[PDB]
Amino acid sequence: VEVLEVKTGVDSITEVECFLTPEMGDPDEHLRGFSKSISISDTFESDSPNRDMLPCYSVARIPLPNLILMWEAVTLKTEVIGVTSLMNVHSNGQATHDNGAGKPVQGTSFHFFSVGGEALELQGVLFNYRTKYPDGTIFPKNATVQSQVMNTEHKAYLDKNKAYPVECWVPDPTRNENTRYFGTLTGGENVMPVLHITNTATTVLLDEFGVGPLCKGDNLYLSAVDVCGMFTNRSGSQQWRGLSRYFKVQLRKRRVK
Amino acid sequence: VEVLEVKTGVDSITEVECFLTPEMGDPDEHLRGFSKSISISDTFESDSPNRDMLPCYSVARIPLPNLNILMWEAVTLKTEVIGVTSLMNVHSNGQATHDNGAGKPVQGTSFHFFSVGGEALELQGVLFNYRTKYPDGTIFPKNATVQSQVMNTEHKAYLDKNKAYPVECWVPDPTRNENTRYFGTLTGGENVMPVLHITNTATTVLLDEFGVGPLCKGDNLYLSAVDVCGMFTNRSGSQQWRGLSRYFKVQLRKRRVK
Amino acid sequence: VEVLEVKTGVDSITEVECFLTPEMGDPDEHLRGFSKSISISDTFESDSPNRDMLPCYSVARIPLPNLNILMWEAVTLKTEVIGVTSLMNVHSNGQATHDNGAGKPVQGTSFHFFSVGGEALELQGVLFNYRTKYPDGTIFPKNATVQSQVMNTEHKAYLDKNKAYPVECWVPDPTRNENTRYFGTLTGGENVMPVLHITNTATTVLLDEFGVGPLCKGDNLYLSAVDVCGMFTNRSGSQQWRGLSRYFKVQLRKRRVKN
Amino acid sequence: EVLEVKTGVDSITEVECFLTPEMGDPDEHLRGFSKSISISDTFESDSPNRDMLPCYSVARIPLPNLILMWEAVTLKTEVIGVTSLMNVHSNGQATHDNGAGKPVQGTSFHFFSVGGEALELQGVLFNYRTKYPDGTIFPKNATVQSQVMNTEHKAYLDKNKAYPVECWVPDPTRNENTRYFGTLTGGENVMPVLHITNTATTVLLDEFGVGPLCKGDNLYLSAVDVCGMFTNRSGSQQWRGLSRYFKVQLRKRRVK
Amino acid sequence: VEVLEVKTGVDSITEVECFLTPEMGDPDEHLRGFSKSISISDTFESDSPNRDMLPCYSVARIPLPNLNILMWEAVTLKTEVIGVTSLMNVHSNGQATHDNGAGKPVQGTSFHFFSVGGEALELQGVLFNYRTKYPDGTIFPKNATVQSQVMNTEHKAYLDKNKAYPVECWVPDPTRNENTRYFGTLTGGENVMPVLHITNTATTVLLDEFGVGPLCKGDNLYLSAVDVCGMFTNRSGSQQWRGLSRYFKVQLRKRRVK
Repeated sequence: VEVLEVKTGVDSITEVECFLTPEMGDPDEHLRGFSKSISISDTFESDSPNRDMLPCYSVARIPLPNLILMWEAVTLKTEVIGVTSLMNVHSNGQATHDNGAGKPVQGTSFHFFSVGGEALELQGVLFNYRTKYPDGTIFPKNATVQSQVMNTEHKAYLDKNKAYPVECWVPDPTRNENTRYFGTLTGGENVMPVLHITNTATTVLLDEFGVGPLCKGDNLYLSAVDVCGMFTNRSGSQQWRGLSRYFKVQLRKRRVK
Repeated sequence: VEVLEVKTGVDSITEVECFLTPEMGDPDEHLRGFSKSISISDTFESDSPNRDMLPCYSVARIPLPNLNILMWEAVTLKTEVIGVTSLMNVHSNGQATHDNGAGKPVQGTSFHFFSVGGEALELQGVLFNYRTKYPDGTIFPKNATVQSQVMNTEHKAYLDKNKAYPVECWVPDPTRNENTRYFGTLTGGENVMPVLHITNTATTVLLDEFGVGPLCKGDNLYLSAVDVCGMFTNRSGSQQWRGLSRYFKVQLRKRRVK
Repeated sequence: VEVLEVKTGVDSITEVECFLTPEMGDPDEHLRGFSKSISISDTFESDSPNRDMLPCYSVARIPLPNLNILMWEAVTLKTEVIGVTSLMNVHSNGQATHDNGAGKPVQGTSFHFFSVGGEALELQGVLFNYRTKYPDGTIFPKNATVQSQVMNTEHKAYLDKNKAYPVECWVPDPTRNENTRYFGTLTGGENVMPVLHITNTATTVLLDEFGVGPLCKGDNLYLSAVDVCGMFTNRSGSQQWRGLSRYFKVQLRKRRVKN
Repeated sequence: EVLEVKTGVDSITEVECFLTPEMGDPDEHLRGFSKSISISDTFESDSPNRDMLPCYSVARIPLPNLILMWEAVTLKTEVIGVTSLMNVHSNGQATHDNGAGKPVQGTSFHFFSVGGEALELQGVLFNYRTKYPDGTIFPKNATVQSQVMNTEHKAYLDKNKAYPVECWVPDPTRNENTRYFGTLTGGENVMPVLHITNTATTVLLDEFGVGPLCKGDNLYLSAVDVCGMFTNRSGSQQWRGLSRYFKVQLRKRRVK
Repeated sequence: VEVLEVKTGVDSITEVECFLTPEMGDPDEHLRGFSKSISISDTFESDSPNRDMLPCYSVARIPLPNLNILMWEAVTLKTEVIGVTSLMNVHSNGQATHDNGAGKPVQGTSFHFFSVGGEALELQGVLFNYRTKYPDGTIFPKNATVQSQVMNTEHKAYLDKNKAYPVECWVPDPTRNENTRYFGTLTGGENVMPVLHITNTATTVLLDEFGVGPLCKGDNLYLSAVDVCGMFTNRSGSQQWRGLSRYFKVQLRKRRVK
């Protein structure tokens, strides 16, 4: 595809606005947004997490006005939704010390988002190649010990919700030319969430040549992970807590050959 | 709808200067700026916080000089937290850091937030625990379901009353608020250390990318804030939220609209 | 006051250079730059700190060359905390980090603050606990009510005397101070770690958005500071505030004004 | 003498690859991990096993055969598999009773370099009496001065799984034809902060607009990404490393 | 000194490149780069540190090609700490973090400092404790009084000797050093985690706001550094300072002066 001129006029722009809910495991009917309590295996060889203990990537495919012209994603506004809910320290939490308030959600986090004109492309990497991933997840197949550092057989598309576990997959930096992605892993038991919200911040999606993601088939792909940390209940057991993510994307019509 | 030119001349500008006090719960007549001590439910199902244990959003609606079409447009903001040094009182019924130590300072989870708009801040409800029973005298997300733990679009509100909207169940609705500029930071964790900056040399510009600030409908300016600074730990170890007031200085100019 | 042109030439400019020593409480003749050990009250109603336990704002009023209308305009500031490496003394009566370890260094809650103005820094009172009884020899919010814990507009003052205005009672009043530029950071918590930078290559510009700095009424420059670096913990576990001096260098120029 | 840049569609090329970490690989299942760390009784008796010592990674990448030289102009790079560190259910020591496993945390070193020849190294030893093991390349004739600076300890990063991270740093007195960047974050309580994006580029050009020039049409990439330590249920700790992605843009440059 | 034009031509520039080794106390023949283990006095009065427990400032006087009038002018600096990876040795008689764990790395209070000037760094004495009794072989503030704990202007000195001036009682004098550029950071706390960046792509410009860098008196360039990285804790729990060398590359040009 050669990239030619942007179309102008009143009908040459459009806006997509939506939210992506987190997929943390949802271990029962009251615990949407949470994972199952985490259990620890006795040995590397016996690691076999249940499905409801594994946070997964979220993805949405948004149809665009039907249009060679293609919609070009130019700017993004994005925000984690419900940051203040993490101030509930009065609900079945373990106390920080005798007579203290409950521990807030804290510890290891992953905040990630992407915007593309096609599915986010994934590369599989495993903490422990002998981990037995559960049915209903899509995970790196034919794992070897090299899968612990880099096995290039582990290629996938983020093309399904509640399916691709966060811990097995990262964006593939060798692909994804038609996607812009951003993530931060902050690891450690003592990690303290720092969540900013504002309606004044914009990310520009144009590459160095001034071209944004081009939406194949008139579809925009949004992807997210917002694992905010772990919630600790009274017994000390811990579970992941996630939050929804807002996306506002501006697009314009671009001609290509 | 259609924004035209800015008016010039000495009479074309005005300023609003004020402070918003915090509403942390005020459990008795000596404890303004504090919540009630925090307790913990045995289960999610039994979570029923007291009114005086829940910090709320602060709001002020400020009448501007009558114009009539012209509208006041908010252009700049200076803001700061008032009384940061009071958190150096570590000798007033605090729990000692260790044997013979000084009192622990206010610390832990904090939320700092302010907004400026030409109409009420628009809110979206999100709950940590949908079975939380919110108390009488608060305005909270109604008909809560388990989906309210992540996103339930039913939960819409306006920040149009003080001591009413609990912080923990409401956030600025990013799908609305076209005519408002908002800024917030949640810093979460038991070991969070307050970092509070003060200066009179910093200004935030409120213009959007087309150079247009909030436009004040009916000649009203809306200021909103939350400054939960952390928790104060008393000698027994029980903890209560501590908040501080926020100063606002807004410059506005007349703008013609159709 | 209408502000007009800047004067130029050899002696259109002058420089002020000095240090402000900290006023931490100075509980005996060997403890300059420290407070008294902190003790904790049993209740809010019984909080009555002794004077030597309360750090105070430092201030100097520096007379400038008589001009008369012209006024001296404060244009740039260089500033630096003096003696930062003194805090590496971990061998002097401190409490060991663990068995056989070095002494704990000064750490924990800090307030670093400085201001330059053409008149006294203007203060607003805010109290952690309105029932606190402040001691004789200090200037503190009077007629305190429960509203003083958040905002009571009665508590207005000028930083016009040393060893007098306790840091915990007073902040710069953001509703005033048009003729002062102030800057401050409170970093609170037991686990706060001091981060102190020094360099002679950094300059802060004092001009406002119109290109006008502080204008020195009666030819006086007002410098104010607090540098509570944290707390020193001695062998017994008791803790006391430790502060350091602050260097100021201000360039000023002559400015013509009307009225 | 460096002269003009060549233009035309044949004048640019691109190198893209991953460097795997070399953490020690103590058994056939533990690629990316070191052996459990044990501690010597004295400085004099410090003698770590090979599989306990992370090493620098390096790849020499051949370029299209070309006086013209390939000039390295820009770099995109990130750590690959950052999310794998969210596995807190695999034989980890629990944070507290009934809690999740501790994540990888503690001392980290993240390092990358791009050059037109092998990275040049200077040796510095924590403890000069450390006996380094067979199969590593380490500062020879160590003296007590080697603990601060002994200029005899010079080497080229010209072999994988060989140069231990703790012995060697880039020689700042050399490396005129390499650009290097590294951060050591030290302490038991260090928490990994790992950013990924395909939108960030590092420019490799010096202050005269000249990037690394590839001698013999070879590009040298080097890395260390020791992310911290994993603690298993017994409390013993091993280094965990991750791979690093490199994409380098290059252009043809004439030289005399 | 009125400063005139810069010379040009091939011969008008020169470069100084070297390493300054740290002076941490070197308590025995095997422990170069370390201090003696730290012990604590029972009173301020009895504070008597041994010489080998006291890190000192490092300095090098580098003679430059003889010029005469012309002076060498220091224009740019590359600098970095050498050996940052040695701090990953957590297997050498360190105290375990916990049962069966690795040894604690170097951590805690640090001071990183460097300066370039055309004459000795000028120093001001400040004392944590004015009654500290500094040892023979060190150069320390004389006639200390209680005012020395905050500012006593009698305590002036030149950094004109190696392993002599202890770090803890001297800082750069901000009322002087017109002809030097200095940069330092103290990061204090038992829980300080060292963050050490290395790169050969960073340059510090030494020119002042008038475009004039340090002018080298008698054709001598003065380099100074302190890099106390933290403390090493051995198995017994005793702790000692650990330092590293610093690289300096300075570009200088000939400048005419009257």
